[PDB]
Amino acid sequence: KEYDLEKLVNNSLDLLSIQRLDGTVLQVNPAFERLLGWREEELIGRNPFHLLHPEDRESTFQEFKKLNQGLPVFAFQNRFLCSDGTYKYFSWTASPDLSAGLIYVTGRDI
Amino acid sequence: YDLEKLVNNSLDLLSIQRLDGTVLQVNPAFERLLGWREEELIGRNPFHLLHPEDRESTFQEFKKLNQGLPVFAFQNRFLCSDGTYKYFSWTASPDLSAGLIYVTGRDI
Repeated sequence: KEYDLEKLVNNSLDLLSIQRLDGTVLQVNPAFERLLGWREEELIGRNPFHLLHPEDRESTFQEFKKLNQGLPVFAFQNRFLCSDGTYKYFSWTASPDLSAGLIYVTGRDI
Repeated sequence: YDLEKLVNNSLDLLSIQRLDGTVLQVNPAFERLLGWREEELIGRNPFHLLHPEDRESTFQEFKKLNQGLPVFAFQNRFLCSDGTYKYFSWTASPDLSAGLIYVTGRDI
């Protein structure tokens, strides 16, 4: 089963990610490399808020508080730094799992 | 599993089909975007919901999948439960050995 689901997630053009409640990235699909230019290994195991545009920090952290309170987030927009040194806009939809301590993230470039 | 929770909580359409088109698995996003319940899609070919003008192009893509070639950001219209056609962008990866196609979709 886990093989099939892996092929499903990895063949999405949209960003699919699993984070911890504190922000630590556990999983990313190849779409991140395609859209942001960063390799998987450079993102996994670390918090991504350092690629977050300074102006978008306050709003993004407020959304992360909501996730930590067990509220979903729909079509939230912020900017992430890409490997070419430019900021690109993304629309995020995030679903929290408090028992597992995870957040399930879907992202679209805009 | 964790990946299952990712698939089932995703805004994107995620589906597994057979090479002949028969739908084996569908995530809740299909119900959300197309209005159809899982039970009424599983086990069935979805080309019925395919807009007539998009049939020829979609079947050409399915031939490519059957030749083992992936398909990226292919756009067609599917009929929804409210009786309207909605636009989708599909990305499909074939697995000839398993006899499956991994389909990922986004509403346009």
